[PDB]
Amino acid sequence: FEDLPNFGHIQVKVFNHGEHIHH
Repeated sequence: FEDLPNFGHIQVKVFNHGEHIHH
């Protein structure tokens, strides 16, 4: 990424953390 905010990282990573449900 370029420069995302604090919660901007979190709202994408939640998806990567899942990859089952919460895909």
